[PDB]
Amino acid sequence: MITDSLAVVLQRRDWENPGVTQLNRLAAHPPFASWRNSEEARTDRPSQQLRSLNGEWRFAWFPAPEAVPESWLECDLPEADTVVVPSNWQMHGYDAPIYTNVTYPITVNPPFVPTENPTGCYSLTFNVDESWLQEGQTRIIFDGVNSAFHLWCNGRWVGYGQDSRLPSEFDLSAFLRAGENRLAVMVLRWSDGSYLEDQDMWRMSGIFRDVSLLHKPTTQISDFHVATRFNDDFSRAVLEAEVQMCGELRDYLRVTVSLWQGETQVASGTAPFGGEIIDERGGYADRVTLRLNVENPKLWSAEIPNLYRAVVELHTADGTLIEAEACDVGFREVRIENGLLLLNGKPLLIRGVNRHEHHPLHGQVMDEQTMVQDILLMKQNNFNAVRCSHYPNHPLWYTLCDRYGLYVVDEANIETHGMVPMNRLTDDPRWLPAMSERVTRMVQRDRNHPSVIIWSLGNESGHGANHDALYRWIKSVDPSRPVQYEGGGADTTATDIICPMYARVDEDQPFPAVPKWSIKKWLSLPGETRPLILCEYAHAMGNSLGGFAKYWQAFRQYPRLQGGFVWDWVDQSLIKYDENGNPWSAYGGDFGDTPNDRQFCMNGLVFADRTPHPALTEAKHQQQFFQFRLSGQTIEVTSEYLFRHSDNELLHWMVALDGKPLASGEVPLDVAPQGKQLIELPELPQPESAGQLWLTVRVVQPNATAWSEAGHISAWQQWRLAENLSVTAIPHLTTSEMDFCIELGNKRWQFNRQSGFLSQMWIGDKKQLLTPLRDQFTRAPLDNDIGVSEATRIDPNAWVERWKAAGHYQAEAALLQCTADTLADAVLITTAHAWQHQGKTLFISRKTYRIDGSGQMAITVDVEVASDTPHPARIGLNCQLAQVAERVNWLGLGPQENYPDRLTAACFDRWDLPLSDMYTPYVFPSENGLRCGTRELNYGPHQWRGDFQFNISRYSQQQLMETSHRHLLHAEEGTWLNIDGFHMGIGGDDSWSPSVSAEFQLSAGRYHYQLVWC
Amino acid sequence: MITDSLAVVLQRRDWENPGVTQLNRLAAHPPFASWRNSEEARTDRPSQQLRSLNGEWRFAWFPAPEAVPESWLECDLPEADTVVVPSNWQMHGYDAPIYTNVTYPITVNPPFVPTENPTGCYSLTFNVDESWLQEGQTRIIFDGVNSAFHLWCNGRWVGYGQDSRLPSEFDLSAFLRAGENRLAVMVLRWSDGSYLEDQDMWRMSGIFRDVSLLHKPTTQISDFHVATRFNDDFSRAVLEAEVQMCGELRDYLRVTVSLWQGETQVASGTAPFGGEIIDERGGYADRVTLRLNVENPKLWSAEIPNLYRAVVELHTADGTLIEAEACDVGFREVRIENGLLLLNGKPLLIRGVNRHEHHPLHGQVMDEQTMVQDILLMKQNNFNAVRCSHYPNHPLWYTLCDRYGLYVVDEANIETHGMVPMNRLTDDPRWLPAMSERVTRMVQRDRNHPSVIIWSLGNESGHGANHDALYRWIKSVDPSRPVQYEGGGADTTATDIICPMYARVDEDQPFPAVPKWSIKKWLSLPGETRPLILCEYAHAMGNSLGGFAKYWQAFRQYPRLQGGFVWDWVDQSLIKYDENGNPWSAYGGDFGDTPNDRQFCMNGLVFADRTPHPALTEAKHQQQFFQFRLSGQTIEVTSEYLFRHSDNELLHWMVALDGKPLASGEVPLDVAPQGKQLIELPELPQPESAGQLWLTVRVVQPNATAWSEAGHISAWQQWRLAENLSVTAIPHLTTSEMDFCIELGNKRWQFNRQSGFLSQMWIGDKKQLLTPLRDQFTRAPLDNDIGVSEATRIDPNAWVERWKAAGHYQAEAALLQCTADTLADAVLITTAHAWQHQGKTLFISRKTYRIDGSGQMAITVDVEVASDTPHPARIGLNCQLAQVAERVNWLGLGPQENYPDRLTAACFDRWDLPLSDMYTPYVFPSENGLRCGTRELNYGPHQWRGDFQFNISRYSQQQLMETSHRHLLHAEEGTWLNIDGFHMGIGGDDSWSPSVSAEFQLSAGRYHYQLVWC
Ligand SMILES: [Mg+2]
Ligand SMILES: [Mg+2]
Ligand SMILES: [Mg+2]
Ligand SMILES: [Mg+2]
Ligand code: NA
Ligand code: NA
Repeated sequence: MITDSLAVVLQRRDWENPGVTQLNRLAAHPPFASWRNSEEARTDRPSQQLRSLNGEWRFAWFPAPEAVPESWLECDLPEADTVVVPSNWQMHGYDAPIYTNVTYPITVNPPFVPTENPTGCYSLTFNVDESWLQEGQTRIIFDGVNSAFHLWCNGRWVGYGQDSRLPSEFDLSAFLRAGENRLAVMVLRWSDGSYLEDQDMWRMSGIFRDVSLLHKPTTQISDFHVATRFNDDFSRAVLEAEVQMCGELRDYLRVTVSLWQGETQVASGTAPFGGEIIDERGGYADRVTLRLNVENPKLWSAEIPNLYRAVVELHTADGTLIEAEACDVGFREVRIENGLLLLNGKPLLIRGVNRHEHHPLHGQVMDEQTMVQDILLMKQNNFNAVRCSHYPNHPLWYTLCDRYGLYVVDEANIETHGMVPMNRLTDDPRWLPAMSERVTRMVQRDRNHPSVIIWSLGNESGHGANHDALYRWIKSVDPSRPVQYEGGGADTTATDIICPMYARVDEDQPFPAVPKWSIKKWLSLPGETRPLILCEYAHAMGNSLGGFAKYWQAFRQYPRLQGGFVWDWVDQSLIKYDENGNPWSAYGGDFGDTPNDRQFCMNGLVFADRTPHPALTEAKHQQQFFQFRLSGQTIEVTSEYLFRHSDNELLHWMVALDGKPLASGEVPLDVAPQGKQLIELPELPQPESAGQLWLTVRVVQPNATAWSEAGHISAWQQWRLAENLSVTAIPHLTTSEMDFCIELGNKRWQFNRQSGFLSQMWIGDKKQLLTPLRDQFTRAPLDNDIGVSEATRIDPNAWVERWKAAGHYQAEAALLQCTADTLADAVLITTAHAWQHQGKTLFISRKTYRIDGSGQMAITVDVEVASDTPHPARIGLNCQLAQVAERVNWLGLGPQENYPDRLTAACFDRWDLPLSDMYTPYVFPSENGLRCGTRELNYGPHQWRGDFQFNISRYSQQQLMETSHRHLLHAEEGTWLNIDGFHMGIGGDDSWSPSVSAEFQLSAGRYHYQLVWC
Repeated sequence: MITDSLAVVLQRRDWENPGVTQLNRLAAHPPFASWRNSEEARTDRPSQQLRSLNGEWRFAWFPAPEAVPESWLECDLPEADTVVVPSNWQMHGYDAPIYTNVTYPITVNPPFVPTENPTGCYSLTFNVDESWLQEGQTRIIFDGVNSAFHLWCNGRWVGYGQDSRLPSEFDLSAFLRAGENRLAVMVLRWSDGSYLEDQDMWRMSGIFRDVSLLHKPTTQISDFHVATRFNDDFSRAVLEAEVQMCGELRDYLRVTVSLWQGETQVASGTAPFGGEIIDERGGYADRVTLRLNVENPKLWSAEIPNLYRAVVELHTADGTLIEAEACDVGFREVRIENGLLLLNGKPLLIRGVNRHEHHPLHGQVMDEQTMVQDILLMKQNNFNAVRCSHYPNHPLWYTLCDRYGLYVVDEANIETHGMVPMNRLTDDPRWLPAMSERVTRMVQRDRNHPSVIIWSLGNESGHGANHDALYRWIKSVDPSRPVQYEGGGADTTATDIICPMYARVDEDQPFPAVPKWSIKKWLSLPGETRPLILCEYAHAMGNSLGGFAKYWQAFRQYPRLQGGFVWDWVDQSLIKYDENGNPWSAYGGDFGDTPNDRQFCMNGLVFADRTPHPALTEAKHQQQFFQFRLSGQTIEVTSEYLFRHSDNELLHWMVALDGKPLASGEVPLDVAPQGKQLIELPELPQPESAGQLWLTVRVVQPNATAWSEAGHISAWQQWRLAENLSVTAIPHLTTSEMDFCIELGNKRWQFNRQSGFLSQMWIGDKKQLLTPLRDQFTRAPLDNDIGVSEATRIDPNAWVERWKAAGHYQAEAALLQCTADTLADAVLITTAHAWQHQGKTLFISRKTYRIDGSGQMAITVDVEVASDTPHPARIGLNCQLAQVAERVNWLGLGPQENYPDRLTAACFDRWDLPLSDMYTPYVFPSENGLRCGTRELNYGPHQWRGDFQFNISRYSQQQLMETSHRHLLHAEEGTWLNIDGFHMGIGGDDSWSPSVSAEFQLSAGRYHYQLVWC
């Protein structure tokens, strides 16, 4: 009783000792259920011997582990509340979540953690049936506790446990009691294991994964591994099943492994225990290996997730079953051959994304509904791979990826980004035991899953000798999967794959000790033979993914460039509530948390509620499995599928002139994997009306799959066909000292002769303008334009910082000229302005306005940009229209928001969306909603014609600049229109340095665009 | 006080937990002294800041850790005794030492150890001066504690500590007190670390290495590494010195590294702290690297141990010294290039031996006198390398090897030989932390020593993924040394060198999973490129080392065969005392210890008191650095030295006829390393007297070295020169029914006509025989003949077992014929015997005795051996002479004991030694003292002539067989003579299977020898 007390238990402080990562934990193993019936094991029916302890527990919060009363070990505290397990207590409000990227949330003084260490005290009272107590072993499983904990059962201390993302299991046979039992779990927010958990995410704590009780027989299956070997043509396979036992060996004991394809058994093997000779002392008496021969196995892949059911049965020689274990088995082979990663003999092209385990309401607790949602959304957008971002995932995730077909990179829970230098602990042999635990237990838990094709040693922990040791350990224990690791320059001896973070396609980034080469240059470096897959690329923070097409062009052109994982899937935003009780998305620093990294937690392709960003469609288009070439009248369709024939594919093609359909067709796609199919279009229309003929093809899946509905579009492409160039009652000008007035029927135009801008336009007696039409050279800065710069530190190389230093946001227009001339059939208004900042002219705009007798006002704009000023974000016009209309109609690229470096997915057509659809609700507001390549734009009574880019919304660029949260934005009086002749790219290679390519930068000195308003 | 008590401290049972190998231990580092004066640091003068705690401590022994009273933490027990530290308490008699080879001394149930765990309680009361307490850090160092311990200082628990062969250091600053202080050390014999310490040696426990107090400044040198890079010709070298600091960094802090050659400084470097960029977070602020350029460095080797003194000084910018550290630096390079291990660019030939840390009186406590004795004896016998057998050694050993010139293989303390299978724990990731500690701390402690050229991962622990991980870790941390490991077949991915245990030269041993190829066949295996050095070969148990010349012939013939380490240096025998108080050598089971492996602990080339075995001279001759070829009149001398010229070498040559010197000479040896020198002998004598001319050369060192005296013979060789064949009063026979009597003057011969043997010989009236002269076909079995077989289990393939099964020791002679004929000038006695066992004739011996008128009795022996009986151990005669003489004089190979497969070191000559010198006192008695190639033997009045092998002593073969200890042997009435025509080899490849080569086996069916007695 004295040694079970908190005074004795907490005196050693195992959470400040990296030599102690666990006390009384059982060995790691593949997931178990201890079925007592082979048919239930085979059918994956719920097991009576696995009992979930999830539900309502009792919880008390304490500032430090020394504030917890000794009475809590005996009975529940009066001040304790009832909470739901699994959960995070920051999501219940007991303290604040912390978002930090690189800097540790605590003082960096390893292995010591703050004395004020927030402590959660969990209690559960539960009942155990006496049959569990009479015979067998009863263990508790904690699937995840953040970050360290101590365990009591009926007042007796059981074990400690540290690692937060792997299951923790303790034997409870000697502690449980017939009838009512109590569990006491003391959870510490900080431990020595927090130094290895510096991943860029919200810092939360508690029992955030499922807690369960498992009953096993005394003689039990303790471990089993499945391996699949193949011949050269994959027509024959061998399933090797190694089974280990615990308890007393008996001669009558047998293990049978049966393989099942649906309800049909395909192979079976029975043997007594006792393996082959290992060394001079013999072999494993408590192990057995079964070799099941499979002829014409069905191969697992992301395209066809062919799964077998393997049932391992421990039974007596007479036949009585003791315990059954089951796992899903995929027949696939992963290997790197001649510098290429092959799956089933074919080179892989990774269409991957990094995924964190995040929920906007439950924090870091994962449920099956959200996992299935994520997987379906990924596969509907042509992703075939997922990287478990910097920790092992919820166990159900790997099973779901097996069943649905996603390749998985499983990562050890090891990140030390905030260490100086980054390898300070990973080059220290005193932390080798902790890292080795974090790697070995992950491999032991997840080595049977077919979706797992690559092991990862962790993320951003430098390069140390511990990494080399653990890489070699993984290669020895599991040779069937390659190992990757990015720290230390992404090409060290601890990686089988060059996996740079945000390396660019064509630009080298020569950092002093860890250079970031361009991916094409990296491949050809002297002595380099390995394949390159970017572990992180195309940073998706806010309005991002510019230059994605460049990455995918390089991916398809260079063999050893085998793809990458986009960073990342979902924004790690949380839900807060305002004074009115309404929910809003929150990022770093919105909870009062100690030094934070603000909005850098939201880098996802979908919002926290899994609503897609506009960049998701760009990723889908660039990652599509069908490539199209147009030669004259023939469409060539190339299949990028490696294994499957296009047996649920149908190509639809349309020809339109200006969004007016002229021809349409449909052919069934019959193309072999990596094959070609030539498609002859019928005699195509030859219209005589002016316009540009457009050919659009689409791949539509007529039927439903497990992850998609009927009619799912999986690929598309558009081309320009033959163009036909266009070959085809006087406005009255009134002059006053203050204005230029032009009248034509019910239409009036006002030009202020002091500002040199069109102040007002009348239709009848109704004003059309709330703000004058003026040149705009700036945008509300994007996250890529800001890039790590802040008001306190400031990065002078960021685009927003250079624009502010040059005075683009503070530039003042000076009227250089303003003259009106009445032509024979039109009124000509010629204006000139100079935008100057502190005696330096940045831009000159010379404009012409021509109002003809047909009511059309053609505007010609010529803009000069000083070569020594930083390149402007846009050359266009902006105004606030007085009218709010429900629908926005335009002819151009759409229907989603698209930008000059992110418009490949956009198709030219006629689009009609509501005004709300024209605004992208980025949680951090910025410039958004732009539509490029637009020839015609209609909003209410106004039509704009030409070749321009535009965005339309109820928010101004100034409001988007000055507002930090999207729930603090208010619709303004009218509609803000931003029509642009030229727009700068958005970047996306990274979000801490400028990443817009030079060809997407407005670097020409002179620009010209025309525009018609009618 | 409650948490410091034994009830709370011992409740966790950290000695049954392999997850806990230490509590509150400081980091491992190179040896420190914390000099406060640079000159004292340079001159290696004793440091005032390092205080030895060796002396008289207080000791109490307990059956289990739970028997220790709580009062012991406060004051010394009345029952406690005063003992000397360092020591082993088994050597003080508190419990018995255990000798076991493979089987664990405890029940194999990891990680659990017996409840009855013997416990030693050590106490020291000491004083600390207040200057130590005012400022700085005070730490205690335990150089070695077996096997685990807990530490208290003034009643407060400090730390646990497990690993037994590496230093354990604990900070005592917060525990010490001004004035008197008490230390309490509770030492446990068994822990979870005992499973990794299953080395074949005596099992002892206690504080067997030195205990010391170190005072360091608060700002201190925490770690430093020295590295030497070279150019292609080794004319230029760079000394890289990396220094780490602990405490608060200050800008005025400096580190200076100066290199000293004697009293002359050769290089120096000063720098502030702050290393180069390591990664994206920068570099080590608390580290600095100095690069000292050395032109024409003097290179360290075993032949010339050229040493530099490096002084590392932490000091302020103004100049004030804070702390100085010093280490001896050798400039050498070790690398494997094209399958050869090179030192300083030259291929190495390892003349190595395995050495255990053993003392016959102090157990496993090492002192400088015995270390120096061992090193001098090794270098005097042409050893140039030593393998630290299965654990890191006493720190002074590496320094002594640096100063004297021995190559060192440093081995981690990891052996699991008794596990089934052997890799049960080394393939378990739950033991990876313990093994990683045992490897990393050894490397960290010993990485600066120039004598250490090869790292070893341990011994006989199978092959697991932990070995691969730790091999990769060593390769990453210290690339300057290759790593070897023998477990798992000696050629796995965890070794840079193929290092088989007892692989043979020409015979393969194909074991099921771990085949032991012949070393020549191993090199050529498909895909094999690595060098081969036998980590253990030529087992030296008892009368052993037969076939050593075969190993060394292969070593010099095959390039990639680069030598090996003999097993082993010294017998691990202990000293017990009889009833009369006299000391005797004891082996396993002589202390009553639980199942033991008897005399298998004594496999040394020298006795426990470091007295050489006869096999040491054979090793010396086979390992000599000068090879000799004789062509006509010219001696060709080849130097096997790689670096040194023969500048202390002088060749002496002698020509003798029958031990009578005819010519002698002397030439100064002037031969370059790996060079040749032709030596023209003067016109050699051409004697006309019959006999065989013999040329003997010797290499004598005229001067003294650090390890040898003046006149040291280092190499020798003998050849046969021209031979001149020999070209050049009646005994009365009396016949009776019982005897044949021959008389010639005062000489009489008696032949029993019932046994058919010469019963008695008279000179005057004095009997010359105590036992009749009879054929002998057996020997007292050697350790190689016994080979693991015992009366309980019995190995049927052992030579002694086959001889006993065939009945060689129980064979009975049957008289086939006995007839005497008187020739014209002589008496002819013809006898025939058949030795039969259960109706099966094994040997037939037909003899002729011819006594001429000159008193000579020539004996002709013809022996037939049945082809289906096992080959006999010898074909000779044995008798017990009635006379004991002081001197044994013979002309033949000598003067040491030599056998047909161990006679290359023996030289033909005339030898005169006392009768005691003719007996080898092997601790386990056996056949010994044999001298081969003997043409003349004189013992008192008797002369024996012919070509024979003989051994002469006061012990009979039956007595040697029936006696198990050499102190239980008693001299018999007369002298036992064993003259043999033919003798079987002794073997030595291993001592658990038959190892005598077929050409050394008496496999011919018929044998003949002649003999003259006069
Ligand atoms: Mg810990
Ligand atoms: Mg990071
Ligand atoms: Mg332990
Ligand atoms: Mg052994
Ligand atoms: Na590629
Ligand atoms: Na050689």
